[PDB]
This record gives sequence, C-alpha cells and structure tokens, in this order.
Amino acid sequence: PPGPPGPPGPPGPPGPPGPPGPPGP
Amino acid sequence: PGPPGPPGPPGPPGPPGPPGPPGP
Amino acid sequence: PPGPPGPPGPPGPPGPPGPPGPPGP
Repeated sequence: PPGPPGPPGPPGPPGPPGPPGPPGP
Repeated sequence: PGPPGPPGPPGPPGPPGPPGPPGP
Repeated sequence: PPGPPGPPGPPGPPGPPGPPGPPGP
C-alpha cells in the first residue's frame, strides 16, 4: 500500500512592489 | 511512496512602491 | 513512505503604495 501525501511545499516568493505613492503637496 | 504534498502558502507581501512625483 | 514535498505557493500580494512625493514649486 502507498504511503501518505508528503509535506506542504514552502511559501511562495514575495509579491511585487506596490504602485508609486501620490504626488507631493 | 505517497503523492506530493499540497502547495505551500502564498509568499509574503511585496515592498512599498516608490515615492510619488513632486507636487505642483 | 510519505510522498515528496508539494510545490511552492504562489507569489504574495503586491506591497502598499509608496510614500508621497516631495513638495512642488
């Protein structure tokens, strides 16, 4: 008989940067 | 052997974006 | 035995907007 499913994989990579902030005053 | 495990969780958030442009 | 580790997860979400820009003219 087969063994159990293996462990979870690792977390994914970081997301991309956010968008530029708003213009200055 | 068993099948592969499930996928990992989503990664961490990305960094803040760059500063905005100058004001008027 | 248990199976191999799963695949990595997906990328995380985008970062927040950046800081405000500098004063203008």
